[PDB]
Amino acid sequence: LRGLYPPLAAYDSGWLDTGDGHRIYWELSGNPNGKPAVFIHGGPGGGISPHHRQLFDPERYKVLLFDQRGCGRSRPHASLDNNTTWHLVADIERLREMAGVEQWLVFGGSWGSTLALAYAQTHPERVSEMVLRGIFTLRKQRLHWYYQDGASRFFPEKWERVLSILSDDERKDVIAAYRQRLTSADPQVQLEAAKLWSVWEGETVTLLPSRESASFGEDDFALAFARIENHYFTHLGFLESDDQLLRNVPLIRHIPAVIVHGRYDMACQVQNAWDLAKAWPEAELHIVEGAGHSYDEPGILHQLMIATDRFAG
Ligand SMILES: CNCC(=O)c1nnc(C(C)(C)C)o1
Repeated sequence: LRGLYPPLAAYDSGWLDTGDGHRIYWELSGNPNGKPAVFIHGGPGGGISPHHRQLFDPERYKVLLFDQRGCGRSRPHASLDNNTTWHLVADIERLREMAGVEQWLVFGGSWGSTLALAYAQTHPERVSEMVLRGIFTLRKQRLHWYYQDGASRFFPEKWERVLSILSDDERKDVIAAYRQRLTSADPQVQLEAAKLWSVWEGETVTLLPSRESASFGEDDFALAFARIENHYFTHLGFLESDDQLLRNVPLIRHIPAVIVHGRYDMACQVQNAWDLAKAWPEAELHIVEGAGHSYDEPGILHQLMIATDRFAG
């Protein structure tokens, strides 16, 4: 099974001012002359990690990675002002011009696949190929499954904790209920809800439980992760339609793509990958048996490495 390339430092980085109150962190890694690529992290509000650099051949790829508005090293931290899908799409173009790339490969998993599609459908001309994982299209059915009733039936003992702070009436709409707490004037109230919401996801993203899931509880990370995720979901990803992303696939069918999705991905159901593949015949679909949601699930990682090497030779 293929694994990550060895660790390496970014050869350059900085902060880009959006002009509307955001200074977003970015970093360039790999080969300054290599094939251009951009990494879209998940969440939203997930942030990048040094390991994401190791997802591409160090000598064949010029990888630009960045923290989306409000998370990671991007300032202001946990900010919900001017934080929408369309601003992020704008930011990607901005970052593209700066790095001086004419066209690049878009790599994105989970929310990253969502923003990748929105971006690709908005600027088809700028995408050479796409490597998508754990498809998430933001349909209400997708949000209901993960935050109202669905995954809850596979992890009832964990879902009981998420509901613990809610009154019986609030339980009918968990997203809305958490939205109030996450936007409370009391930071202690915000953090309590933020931790619960983040750990729920941290513990259901892998096939088997891992200690790693506890890092989703760190105050600063949890706070921005929850606020931003909940923000985007509260507004249905800022899409015109429930199925806008599937409805506009015609605009990118001509683009080479690979779709990797764990059979037992509990955050995003395989159904999403199947629906996408049905509308996108050209795309190469890979349903990884025995795998969960996370990019580092042995079987999912294997297909991603093979996918990136393939597009680079
Ligand atoms: C509903 N939130 C799922 C999501 O977009 C997400 N959370 N973590 C990830 C990565 C696997 C990309 C780290 O994606």
